Amino acid sequence: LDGKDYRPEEQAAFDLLRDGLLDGISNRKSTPKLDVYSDQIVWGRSPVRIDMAGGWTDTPPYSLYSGGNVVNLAIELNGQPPLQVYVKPCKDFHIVLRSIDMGAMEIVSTFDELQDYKKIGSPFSIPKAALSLAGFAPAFSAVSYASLEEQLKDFGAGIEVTLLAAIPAGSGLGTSSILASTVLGAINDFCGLAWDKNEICQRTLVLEQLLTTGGGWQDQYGGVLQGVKLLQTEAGFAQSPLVRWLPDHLFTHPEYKDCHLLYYTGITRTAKGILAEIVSSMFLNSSLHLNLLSEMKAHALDMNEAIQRGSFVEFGRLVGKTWEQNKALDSGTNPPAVEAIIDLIKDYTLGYKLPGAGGGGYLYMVAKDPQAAVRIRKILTENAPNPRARFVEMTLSDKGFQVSRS
Amino acid sequence: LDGKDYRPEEQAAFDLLRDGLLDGISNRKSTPKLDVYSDQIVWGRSPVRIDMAGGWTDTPPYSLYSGGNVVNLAIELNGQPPLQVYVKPCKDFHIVLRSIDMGAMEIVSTFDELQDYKKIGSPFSIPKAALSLAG
Amino acid sequence: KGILAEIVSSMFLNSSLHLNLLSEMKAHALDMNEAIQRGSFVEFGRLVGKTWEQNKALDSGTNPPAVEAIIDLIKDYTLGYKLPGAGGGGYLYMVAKDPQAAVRIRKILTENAPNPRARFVEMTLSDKGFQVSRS
Amino acid sequence: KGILAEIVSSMFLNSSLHLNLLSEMKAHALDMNEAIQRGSFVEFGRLVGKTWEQNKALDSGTNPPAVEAIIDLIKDYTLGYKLPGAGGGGYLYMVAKDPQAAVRIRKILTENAPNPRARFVEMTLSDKGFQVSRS
Repeated sequence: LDGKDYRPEEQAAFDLLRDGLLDGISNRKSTPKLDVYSDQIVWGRSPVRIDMAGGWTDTPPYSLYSGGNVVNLAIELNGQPPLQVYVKPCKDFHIVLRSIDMGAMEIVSTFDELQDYKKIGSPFSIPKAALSLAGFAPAFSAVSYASLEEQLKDFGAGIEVTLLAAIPAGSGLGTSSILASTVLGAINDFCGLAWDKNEICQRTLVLEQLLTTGGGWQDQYGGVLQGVKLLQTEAGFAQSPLVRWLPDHLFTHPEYKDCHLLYYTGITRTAKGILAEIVSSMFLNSSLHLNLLSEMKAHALDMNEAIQRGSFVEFGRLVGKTWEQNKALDSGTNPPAVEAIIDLIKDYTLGYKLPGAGGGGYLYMVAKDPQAAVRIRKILTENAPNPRARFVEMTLSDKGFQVSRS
Repeated sequence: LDGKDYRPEEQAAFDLLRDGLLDGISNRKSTPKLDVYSDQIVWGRSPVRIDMAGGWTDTPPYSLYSGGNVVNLAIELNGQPPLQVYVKPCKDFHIVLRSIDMGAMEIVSTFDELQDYKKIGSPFSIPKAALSLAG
Repeated sequence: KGILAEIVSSMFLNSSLHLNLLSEMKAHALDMNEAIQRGSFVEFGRLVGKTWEQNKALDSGTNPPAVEAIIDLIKDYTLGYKLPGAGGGGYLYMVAKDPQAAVRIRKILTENAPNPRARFVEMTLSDKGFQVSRS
Repeated sequence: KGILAEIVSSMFLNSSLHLNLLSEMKAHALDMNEAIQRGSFVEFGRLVGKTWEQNKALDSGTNPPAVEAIIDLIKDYTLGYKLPGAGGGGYLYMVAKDPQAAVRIRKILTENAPNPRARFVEMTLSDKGFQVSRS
């Protein structure tokens, strides 16, 4: 702020931010995973959150510490859930990361460090951290990933792991985070180490630190679990329960006073390079941010009580409120083409939001009832770039985990 | 059967068997496929038959000609259907066949013939023929 | 399968009582569809076991006696079965009365369990089966 | 029920430790909803058996020992239960681990079967519940 070494000031803050989140978890372990066994294929899969309310009450700096609460949902695009991961043993001691919609391959055994790469943002980056199980142990070495695999699996793979996302990371749906978590669930099945959903997400957040994205963290509990989150509570250092539930049930038995909400991209994301800055600029330093943050939390409890009674009409109010509560608030980045899609309609009947990020991606919005379908006719009518302008639903459908079949 | 050139006899029968089935279809065409478009991913999927009855009444030689009948079913293992195929555009003018449970890759643009390979029975062999649109 | 499709294509209308048995496989298929077209589930099961007989004892007698040990027990509880498709490996299915069926699952649960595992797998009729191109 | 609603309305805030126990019934209800609001199904079962205790041993101690013979066996396999609503007749429900539950169905299937029959009846959550005026 004075003048001098902002980049080093950012570096000092960044390293301290990491060190702040470097605390701290069991173990980091040493475990020789075994399970698979050979012939199998382990396939995981996961639905995708949105956050109705309870917005950036996530994302350290929270309140600071403590906590937040988000209550979000965890839902599904038409089929498949998507975000689905395949992982297999092989013959050839080089851990291949293999992607689709981008992926040629990532031939890996070096580690080099491990894995941990914000180095080249081939989202193969995310499976790197998926090898951060610990990902160390006795008494192996760099060549002796030979030992790692070929006593672990033992199953002489150099494991080849093959994800799939359906949607780009310009979703504002936390898809990166969810994806990583799902991989970790597949590992937990895969060759061993026997974990929990929650501690899956714990260790996920732990590596999400070194993933160095701002930890949009609501999602990784959200989209894995089912239609609630709720209660981010402790947030130091950073402690993370947060659980309990809610009926949906007015997202199903369906309303049918519409019987819901659904999608418009016509807009790509910017993507996000200023947003998580304004988050982590700052902590309990500044400003009325901290203020507005606090009643986001309040409005989240508002939310859950509301639909915990079933006030669907007021559910819609609180949705539009959250929209207001971020659009006009932090962060005022929603780019006026979005507002043209808001413009028409705003009308017919009620409110909306951008989930998650904002500044691209896609909304959803609730109406009365079949005037809703006439809104589908409205976006059907105009405002249709080739980022298409759909009904996409959403489709609450959820548990979301894995198979290891057969 | 007499003695002599069973392998050539099998070869003659094999080529005649092919030539018998070489007949014959529209077109083989020329079509410039376009659709995709770019950003998309096309994912296919399929359930798996069994045949309750109506066994090898399939499989030329049938009766010979004609016909058979099988009536079988078309069913599904628990989920996914399985047998599911993803296919995508890219940047890099080499048709990659990519498999899973075996597949490293098959980098292809040669054709060489086309595709058509009973050459190495990497079941990438099957997508070769999948490029036989005509091809 | 390296002998099976040989015995198929050895031969055409050359030989033998194959051609004979082939013909009533077709007949038995029409038998099948009429049967379950009326809903004679019990007789559906008969015709399944018949098809098994109609290929096991018939072309092709390749079903390897470990399969027959899995047949051996049970054969019993209640009714028949087949290997779909190829035979000589892979996996069967079989129909019973009703929950004695689940006790058969307990039977294969009990023994006869190599690491090619010995499951309920279902099957699960569920079907259309095509593609998405989403979105 | 001719004594039960008496003990209810004998009395109001007159007497006794009734009023006491009543109050933590309310407390235990908030216990309940928070419990399954988190999904602690195992603890859901605990609180069910607690409510049973909280009325059986408590107001009202009317549950007639034949009921307790149906409790007797089982109590076991695995977890608790209650009589809904009144008590002193009618019918329970009870939760177990998992298919040991079905073996409990085998247990009540085995014995303890007067002609007020001894069933699985389910229950079956299914609900909105109103009217038609059709058409």
